[PDB]
Amino acid sequence: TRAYWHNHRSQLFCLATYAGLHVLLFGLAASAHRDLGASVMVAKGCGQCLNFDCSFIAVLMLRRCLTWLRATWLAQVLPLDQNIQFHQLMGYVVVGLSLVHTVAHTVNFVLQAQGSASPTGVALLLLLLLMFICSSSCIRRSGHFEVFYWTHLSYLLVWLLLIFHGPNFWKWLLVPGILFFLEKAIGLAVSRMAAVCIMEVNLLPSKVTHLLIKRPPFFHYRPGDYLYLNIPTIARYEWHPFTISSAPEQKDTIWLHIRSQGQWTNRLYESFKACNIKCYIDGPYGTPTRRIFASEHAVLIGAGIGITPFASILQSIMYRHQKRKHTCPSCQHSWIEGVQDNMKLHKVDFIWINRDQRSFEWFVSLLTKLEMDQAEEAQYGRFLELHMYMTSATQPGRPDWSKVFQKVAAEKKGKVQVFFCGSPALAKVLKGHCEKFGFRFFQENF
Amino acid sequence: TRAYWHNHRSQLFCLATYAGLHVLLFGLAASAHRDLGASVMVAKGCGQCLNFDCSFIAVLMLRRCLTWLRATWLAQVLPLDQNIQFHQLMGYVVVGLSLVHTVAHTVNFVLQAQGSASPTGVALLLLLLLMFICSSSCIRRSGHFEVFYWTHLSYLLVWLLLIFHGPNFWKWLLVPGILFFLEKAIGLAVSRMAAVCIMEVNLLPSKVTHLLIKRPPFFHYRPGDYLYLNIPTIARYEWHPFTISSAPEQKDTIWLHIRSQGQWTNRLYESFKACNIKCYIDGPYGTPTRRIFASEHAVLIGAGIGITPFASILQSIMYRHQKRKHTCPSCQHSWIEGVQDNMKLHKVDFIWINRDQRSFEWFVSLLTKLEMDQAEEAQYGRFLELHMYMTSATQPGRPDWSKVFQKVAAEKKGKVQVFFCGSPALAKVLKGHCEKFGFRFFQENF
Ligand SMILES: Cc1cc2nc3c(=O)[nH]c(=O)nc-3n(C[C@H](O)[C@H](O)[C@H](O)COP(=O)(O)OP(=O)(O)OC[C@H]3O[C@@H](n4cnc5c(N)ncnc54)[C@H](O)[C@@H]3O)c2cc1C
Ligand SMILES: Cc1cc2nc3c(=O)[nH]c(=O)nc-3n(C[C@H](O)[C@H](O)[C@H](O)COP(=O)(O)OP(=O)(O)OC[C@H]3O[C@@H](n4cnc5c(N)ncnc54)[C@H](O)[C@@H]3O)c2cc1C
Ligand SMILES: NC(=O)C1=CN([C@@H]2O[C@H](COP(=O)(O)OP(=O)(O)OC[C@H]3O[C@@H](n4cnc5c(N)ncnc54)[C@H](OP(=O)(O)O)[C@@H]3O)[C@@H](O)[C@H]2O)C=CC1
Ligand SMILES: NC(=O)C1=CN([C@@H]2O[C@H](COP(=O)(O)OP(=O)(O)OC[C@H]3O[C@@H](n4cnc5c(N)ncnc54)[C@H](OP(=O)(O)O)[C@@H]3O)[C@@H](O)[C@H]2O)C=CC1
Ligand code: HEB
Ligand code: HEB
Ligand code: HEB
Ligand code: HEB
Ligand SMILES: CCCCCCCCCCCC
Ligand SMILES: CCCCCCCCCCCC
Ligand SMILES: CCCCCCCCCC
Ligand SMILES: CCCCCCCCCC
Ligand SMILES: [Zn+2]
Repeated sequence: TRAYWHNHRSQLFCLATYAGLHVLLFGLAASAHRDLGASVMVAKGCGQCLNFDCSFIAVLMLRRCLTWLRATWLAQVLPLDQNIQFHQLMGYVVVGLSLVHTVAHTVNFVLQAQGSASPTGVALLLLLLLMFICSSSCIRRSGHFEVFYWTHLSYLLVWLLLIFHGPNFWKWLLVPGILFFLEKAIGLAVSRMAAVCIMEVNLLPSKVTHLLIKRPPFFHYRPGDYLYLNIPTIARYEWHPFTISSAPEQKDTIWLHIRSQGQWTNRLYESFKACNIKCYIDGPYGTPTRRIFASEHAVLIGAGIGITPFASILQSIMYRHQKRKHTCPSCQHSWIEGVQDNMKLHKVDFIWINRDQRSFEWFVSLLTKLEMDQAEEAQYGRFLELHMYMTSATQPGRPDWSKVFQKVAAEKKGKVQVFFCGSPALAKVLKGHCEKFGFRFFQENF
Repeated sequence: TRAYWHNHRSQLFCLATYAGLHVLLFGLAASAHRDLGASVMVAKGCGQCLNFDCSFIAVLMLRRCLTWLRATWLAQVLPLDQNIQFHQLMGYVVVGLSLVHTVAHTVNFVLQAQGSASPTGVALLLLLLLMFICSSSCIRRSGHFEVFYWTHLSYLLVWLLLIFHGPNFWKWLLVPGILFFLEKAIGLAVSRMAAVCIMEVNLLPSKVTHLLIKRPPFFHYRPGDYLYLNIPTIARYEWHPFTISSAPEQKDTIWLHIRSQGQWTNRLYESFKACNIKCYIDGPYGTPTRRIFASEHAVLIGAGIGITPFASILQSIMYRHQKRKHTCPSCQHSWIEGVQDNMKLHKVDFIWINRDQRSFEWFVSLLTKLEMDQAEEAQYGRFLELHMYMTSATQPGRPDWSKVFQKVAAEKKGKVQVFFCGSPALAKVLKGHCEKFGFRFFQENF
């Protein structure tokens, strides 16, 4: 009852700020035009609201500033993965407000009847109706990913008509417009792009495609970083982000596990289900993860489906762990040296809570790989523990965090340092169960 | 004749752009006021010039954007270490222009005689004369580092008076003013600062102080990064940058070799010459240096005095090299393993050209340390070669780059990859002598 409200404590606050700014502008422009009777008042209010929307709807779509903002506490508080579907909501309110604006001014013109404004307004109305119609989900559900882009590129014409349609619109558009164009000028053909080539595409079960793309000769990424994959064979101008699910110590390839959860990522699987093709990835982005390897007995916890970076992190952890098992050639002596300058872990736990393994079968097979690779060493010491709960049937059902944390605190391998990747409700439950045992809780953005 | 002009090909271009913008504004405001006779014309021209200067003189002093700009090709083209002494030049031209402005308007008032403008102008003139007098070099040459800061903080009053003195000045000040205040609001008490404490201060010969400051528990820097040291015992509000001269693999301390080349860095040596005191360093900044360790037979070259980061780079190189000499406990077998995931070098050359070893005696002793540490291994293989030329008397005299590069190309340890740290004249000579041998030349910013 309060956990559901706790997850959306930020989306609700952003929507409340939005509706509050709209009611503020509406009432403000309805007070300053009270003498005009009920038809220019509504129309001028909606005019101010349009001035705001048609201008900031573009500062939402800054996928160059979103990457930098998505690494910080600013991302910890307000959601930035919802920017596409907050932008769609700003588009829907632009359409509704412009409709009531047109209707208000039409009724006003009729009352006055009992060349910039009206003709440029008919032009704006036709353009916004075209963007509305040719920006629905049916345009991209069918394999028309280039009709959407072109017929939705008319926001330039919308802004152009809107400059010499609204007298004071340019003042609004100046800041978000210049920011949008400066970001479009920062990112060009080979700004950060790298024309990589798929070495192979496996089709894992339950509609998830595994892309082994060539690693560009100089590509350095921390474990847990993502990249904006682009495949002109699926969609020419779409750049979708995906977490790299391979440890950086893997020098030959870059893995990407792409789950069929949309209309592009689904088009990928549908096209390869019916390889060396073109791709243009865009850089590694992500939060620094040195807090995990410069730790002791890290307890990684992951809920839901945002645990693709935990695959990369666990693979890197086990790579660095196996990289400190030395064997002498002469006398075959096999010793283990100390924690050395990259990883300081003596133990690692990985607790994965989920509803099921619907799309995460590759994840379970990868964890099985790691557990079996290090399990033949488990007679003297265990380094990676894997708990995988399912909550819908591996120990079925939710954890009992009191018991789990008490067992973690039973054996002492150092200063336990919990890390979390999930919902803020479970984050509250975790910090509550965690401050009792003195574990240094964390929560990663990814 | 053309090398001297080649070094200053960017300072001369910046000064030419500056003088051109001034002559543009002067002539533009002298054309639009041609009817007013010779006294309001000059005064309004100088007014426009002041509007530009008094506004952008502050965008020069953005030591928060300068760190980000100093890592890129944008820093490769235009100089950013001259921002302090370009700012001083903007201050001198502000004073000269305001003097001729005052004189022009005084002669105009006299011609008209044969309450904002004039009184606020007397106030601006007195404030600018105070900043001019109490911002000379004599204020900080004596140990008055706090009189300078306070009596030079009156640029706030100068801007305040200038808003309601010039009608259109606020339009100019809006962008640099908001940028300056946003940068001052980004950096607060503990934004990136770390209240470190000096563990020790050695006084090396020839007026250079070696600060072994405690390494804050979580401080990660690449080899070759700098930090903005601050010592409230020398100067309370001054933040001078210094390159860290210790390899990151040194976990206990952070070294800083501070040469007495000014009035603060000199005050440091003079005060300690006549330890646990307060310091507040500000983060690691610098260009990525992975190109040196992910290389083969890197030929580092350093000219002049900007080779403090080469001390850190060489110490890190030799640390990582000695970190791959394994010895088995049982049979005492001592083997060397392969290039492993951090450093790929099989050889390193370090060619240091300078005029003399005036302040760089610590550097020569450090290179002697490294050469002697690895020289007892030189019977089977040499990893670090050290050439140190002096050009004023170690092989005295300039190198013969044809011979040096031919000797480098004689022995084949991989794909030679020259790196350079020096003047653009020597950079031209190097790229010329380097494209002949197919060495992949580089030039670092630091
Ligand atoms: C850092 C990061 C890493 C991700 N890694 C993966 C991964 O490895 N595998 C995976 O299957 N999914 C991953 N996603 C989520 C998502 O499935 C993909 O990022 C991709 O954007 C989906 O595109 P789509 O066309 O299939 O979605 P659509 O069908 O276009 O839309 C469906 C959903 O995807 C969202 N969406 C649409 N376009 C984008 C976009 N450009 N960026 C982000 N969200 C978008 C919509 O808001 C909606 O919620 C990741 C998301 C982020 C932020
Ligand atoms: C990245 C970097 C690393 C440096 N590392 C070292 C180092 O390890 N040892 C060393 O002796 N010097 C170093 N310097 C140069 C310089 O000596 C110091 O940075 C310091 O700023 C000098 O201050 P000062 O008060 O002695 O100079 P001043 O007496 O105030 O001025 C003399 C000269 O220093 C310049 N200067 C003044 N204040 C600054 C400032 N805040 N930042 C930069 N330049 C300034 C002036 O333009 C002038 O050319 C470095 C410079 C940079 C950019
Ligand atoms: N900034 C934001 O606003 C963010 C929002 N989210 C939220 O993520 C949610 C995703 O849905 P979902 O992933 O189901 O939410 P959860 O993250 O709560 O579900 C994740 C897993 O946690 C399990 N779980 C829930 N409560 C407990 C508990 N008390 N003890 C142990 N395990 C528990 C669930 O099992 P069961 O489902 O069986 O209870 C589920 O398998 C969205 O509602 C979204 O709002 C995600 C990231 C940040
Ligand atoms: N962005 C910019 O504008 C930058 C400017 N600089 C320039 O750095 C200069 C510093 O003075 P300085 O350091 O003396 O200039 P140099 O860097 O040219 O002097 C560095 C060393 O190189 C040696 N040297 C010069 N020419 C040759 C050559 N042809 N072959 C071999 N060795 C050579 C010099 O020896 P000798 O002195 O005995 O000839 C000197 O010891 C300043 O003039 C400044 O303009 C520095 C960085 C960037
Ligand atoms: C984009 C969306 C849109 C649309 C569709 C529209 C449509 C329209 N419209 Fe508009 N508008 C607008 C947006 C718009 N619009 C704006 C923004 C403005 C401004 C406001 C103010 O007031 O400010 C206007 C404004 C306006 C005005 C006022 C004038 C000026 O400029 O000042 C008028 C009259 C109008 C009309 C109109 C009409 C008739 C129409 C239909 C045809 N308009
Ligand atoms: C005028 C204004 C505007 C408007 C109204 C709109 C409206 C809209 N919209 Fe928009 N968009 C925009 C402007 C806009 N828009 C922009 C600017 C962008 C960006 C593009 C790029 O980035 O290039 C977008 C983008 C976008 C996107 C992205 C693409 C991808 O996928 O990646 C999407 C999905 C959208 C949707 C939408 C919708 C649904 C709507 C409703 C109709 N859009
Ligand atoms: C800061 C430096 C400075 C200074 C010192 C000055 C000083 C002066 N001044 Fe000055 N101004 C100025 C800066 C200045 N200034 C400016 C910036 C301006 C504006 C320009 C225009 O025209 O725009 C002026 C402006 C001005 C004017 C015009 C008016 C208006 O506002 O419009 C006048 C009359 C004056 C006067 C004067 C005088 C009498 C003096 C002495 C006492 N002037
Ligand atoms: C009004 C305007 C102005 C003016 C006129 C000036 C003028 C001047 N200036 Fe200044 N500055 C300034 C504004 C200014 N300024 C600023 C804003 C700054 C910054 C500060 C801080 O950062 O805090 C400076 C800063 C500054 C500095 C830095 C400090 C250190 O050391 O670190 C110096 C050195 C200077 C000098 C100068 C001179 C010499 C002059 C001539 C008088 N300058
Ligand atoms: C449908 C709910 C959408 C909620 C959007 C939250 C605010 C996103 C801000 C993104 C800023 C770039
Ligand atoms: C005395 C010569 C000064 C030359 C200044 C060059 C331009 C510096 C630009 C700094 C921009 C932040
Ligand atoms: C300006 C009017 C804003 C209305 C916002 C409504 C949001 C509904 C989210 C479901
Ligand atoms: C606006 C007048 C600018 C004059 C610049 C002079 C620069 C001299 C550098 C030595
Ligand atoms: Zn042995």
